[PDB]
Amino acid sequence: MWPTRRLVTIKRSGVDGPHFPLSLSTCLFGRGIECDIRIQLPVVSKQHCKIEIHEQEAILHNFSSTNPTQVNGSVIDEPVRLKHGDVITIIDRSFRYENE
Repeated sequence: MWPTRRLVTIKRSGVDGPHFPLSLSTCLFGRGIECDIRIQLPVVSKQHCKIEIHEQEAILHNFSSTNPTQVNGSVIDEPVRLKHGDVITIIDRSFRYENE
């Protein structure tokens, strides 16, 4: 009853940071408080990226053009499908998508 799809935000290069439980089927990234994944960095956009949770999959929805979100060290031109254990990286922060 606990699929527990957690989004772990790596604090810095080398260690695990605070976790982010998913209460909403839609995850949004950015400075704006409206973002499920609040980020405190002027460079990051209000609606920088978005993870849309599906029956069994998490889907990224990048809006930023100049500074696009990144996955596994790969630039994201448009929304893409994510695999369990995939790593998402923005301008200076990283997020982990784990589906237990």
